[PDB]
Amino acid sequence: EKTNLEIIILVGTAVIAMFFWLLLVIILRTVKRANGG
Amino acid sequence: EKTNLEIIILVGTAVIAMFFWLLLVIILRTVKRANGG
Repeated sequence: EKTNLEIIILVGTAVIAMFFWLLLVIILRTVKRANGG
Repeated sequence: EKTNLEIIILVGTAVIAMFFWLLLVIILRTVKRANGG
């Protein structure tokens, strides 16, 4: 159903968003570490 | 309403997801460029 899908999607979108956030931090971390020396 | 929200959220989540994707690529691009020399 439409609703059932709306909820399901949100769950999948929420998890994916959390990952990108964490992954993005780690990436910027290693990159910022090299900039220093 | 619930539905109205479900749709709205999706739109916002879709856009944010597209950004992270592109931004992630650019980041890995500059990082991969340095790895080479």
